[PDB]
Amino acid sequence: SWEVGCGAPVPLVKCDENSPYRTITGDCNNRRSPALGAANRALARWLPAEYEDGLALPFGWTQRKTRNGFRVPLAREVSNKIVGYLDEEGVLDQNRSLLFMQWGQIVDHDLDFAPETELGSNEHSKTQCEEYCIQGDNCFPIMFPKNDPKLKTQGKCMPFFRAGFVCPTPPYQSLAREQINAVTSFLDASLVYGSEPSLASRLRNLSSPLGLMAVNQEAWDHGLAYLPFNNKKPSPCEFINTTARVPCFLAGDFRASEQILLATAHTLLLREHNRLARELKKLNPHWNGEKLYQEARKILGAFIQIITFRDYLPIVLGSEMQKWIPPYQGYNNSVDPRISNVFTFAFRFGHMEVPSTVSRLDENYQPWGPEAELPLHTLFFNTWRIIKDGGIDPLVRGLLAKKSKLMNQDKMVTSELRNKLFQPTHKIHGFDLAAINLQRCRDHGMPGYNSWRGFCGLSQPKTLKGLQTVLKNKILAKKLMDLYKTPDNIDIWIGGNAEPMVERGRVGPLLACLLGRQFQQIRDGDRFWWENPGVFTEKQRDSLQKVSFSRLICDNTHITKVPLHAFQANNYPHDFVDCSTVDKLDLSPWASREN
Ligand code: HEM
Ligand SMILES: *[C@@H]1O[C@H](CO)[C@@H](O[C@@H]2O[C@H](CO)[C@@H](O)[C@H](O)[C@H]2NC(C)=O)[C@H](O)[C@H]1NC(C)=O
Ligand SMILES: *[C@@H]1O[C@H](CO)[C@@H](O)[C@H](O)[C@H]1NC(C)=O
Ligand SMILES: *[C@@H]1O[C@H](CO)[C@@H](O)[C@H](O)[C@H]1NC(C)=O
Ligand SMILES: *[C@@H]1O[C@H](CO)[C@@H](O)[C@H](O)[C@H]1NC(C)=O
Ligand SMILES: *[O-]N=O
Ligand SMILES: O=N[O-]
Ligand SMILES: [Ca+2]
Repeated sequence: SWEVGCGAPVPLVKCDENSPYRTITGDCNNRRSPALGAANRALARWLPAEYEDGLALPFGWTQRKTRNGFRVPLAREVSNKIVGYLDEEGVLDQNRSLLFMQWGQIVDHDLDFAPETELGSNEHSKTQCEEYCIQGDNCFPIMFPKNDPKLKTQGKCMPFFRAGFVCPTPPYQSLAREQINAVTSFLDASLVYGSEPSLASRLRNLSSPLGLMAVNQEAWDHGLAYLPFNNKKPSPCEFINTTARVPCFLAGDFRASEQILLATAHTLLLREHNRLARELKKLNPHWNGEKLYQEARKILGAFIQIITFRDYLPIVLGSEMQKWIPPYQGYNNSVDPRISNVFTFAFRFGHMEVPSTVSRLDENYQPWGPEAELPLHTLFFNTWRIIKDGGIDPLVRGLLAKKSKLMNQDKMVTSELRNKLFQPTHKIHGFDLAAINLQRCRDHGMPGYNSWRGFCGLSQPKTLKGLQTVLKNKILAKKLMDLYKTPDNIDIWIGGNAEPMVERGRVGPLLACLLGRQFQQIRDGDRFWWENPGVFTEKQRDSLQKVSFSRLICDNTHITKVPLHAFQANNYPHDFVDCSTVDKLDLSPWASREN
């Protein structure tokens, strides 16, 4: 018995049950519950929220309020003692390319975004948080521990603002606070096309009727398209180099320019849409723009689905894949396709896969110029290195030929993210993504590690020795007990990521369970899943079965040598074959028989 429809923010229910295409918002996918999976709704709760006061205050908020009898440790202290390391030697994943990391980020961005509240809308309250390190309302600063090096150079805290939540935004909502997912839960290329109508429209080229996405008019990549710039200010991408004055890209997702390899991946995706729109016009010149946009959008969405479920998930989940994501059996309208709050933390395992450097490689997969290799932190919000320093081709080559970082219980997150992160409006390369993650799962009222172990049918260690056995690591176990004092209090992000990885995968048991279930649900509860009877023709699906990340690159760059299995660790020229030996996507089956 509780409020059973607090859905005032955004009440669109404007459904056509005939339509053969997805809405932009995700609405109308589920017929019986048309808002399921739609953007701008609460994240699903797989377990009840756990706040210090039952309703909204994070654990950690009030000094003298314990969690199960013990103070929760500072996020930055956990970062410093557990998550950090010095030596990047030996940290690379000998069987995952850098594309493996990058595809994770892409998928993540398609599925979830819980942006900071906008209550620092015309308030020095946003600057006062930064300035004076003063907790209150949505300002929840990450305070430095006593012996932190950053205390000496950066003041008392790192700023942090609580995530947006449904119902009111300035006051509270009755029942526990529920954070918003601002993008569509469906794996639907929302990161290319947008999750809101206005953005979706702004991204389109409605000046010609070719059903194209807008492209950059100020720059081109050896005649290939770039994303439009976002001509609004202040621009983080301008801030990081005011000489170059190259703004951020405008994509279907706000976060597209956070790092140069994300921007790169967005760039491939846009080009594929345009290329598909132009093929379809040839095969159907009687098709108008809307029809061309929608049909291209639908192919791209399928492409992302296939890559993710056929190529990516099996080498994340490994032995657990088959357990959580059995072969498809059609749409089930009883499944909840909403992204869970916990999943938005579980999928941050990617953070331990980001290595300290990025390379540009030439057409011989050799170093491109004299600074071919660059530190990751110089590449946050960096578009000028694309526009003015070789286009995406050198970066796409590095994605193929360089390696992801390997999760390591002793080497968890690179200092390029731990210590050198840049965030818009904060001016310095001085933040800590690990700390942010821990603060965020308190912000989101996350149950602790054992609650999730319980949920997944796994043991719940209560002692040091129990923790040691589960983590198979005495020293890590001991550091966690010293900080958290009971495994019940371990933040899920760090707890999940601390578990040794499953056979053939890159996450442990708990994360495999949380991730696997989520991915099962977004497949099974999606009316427009690519393999659902009805969505594509049988001839179309035989065509779509052939897609590969290799063909995506071949079709949309000037690269001509590629691996067959782009997520594996590949070395040139041994594991690189010519683009010609690579299957294409035959759009023959999209010819209509109208005459
Ligand atoms: C250099 C690479 C990357 C950077 C710079 C980066 C940065 C960030 C930042 C700043 C946030 C917001 C944190 C917060 O305020 O709570 C975030 C969230 C997130 N990241 Fe990463 N990240 C990277 C790679 C990845 C990868 C590889 C994955 C997954 C495979 C991933 C998954 C996520 C997810 C799920 C979130 C939560 C999104 C949401 O629901 O709000 N990221 N990341
Ligand atoms: C800001 O961007 C400018 C211009 O893109 C950078 O300058 C160029 O740097 C290259 C090497 O990458 C030199 O070969 C050129 O001579 C420079 N050209 C110009 C326009 O001066 C500059 O290094 C960047 N600064 C920072 C701090 O990132
Ligand atoms: C490398 O990775 C793939 C996918 O996990 C696997 O099939 C292959 O056998 C692996 N090679 C070795 C020897 O680890
Ligand atoms: C839209 O398409 C027309 C015709 O191809 C092209 O000339 C124009 O530059 C495009 N506009 C944008 C901003 O993408
Ligand atoms: C659909 O999902 C529900 C709940 O997840 C499950 O109980 C039911 O068996 C499924 N229905 C079909 C047709 O498989
Ligand atoms: O211009 N915004 O990322
Ligand atoms: O991924 N950027 O917040
Ligand atoms: Ca989506």
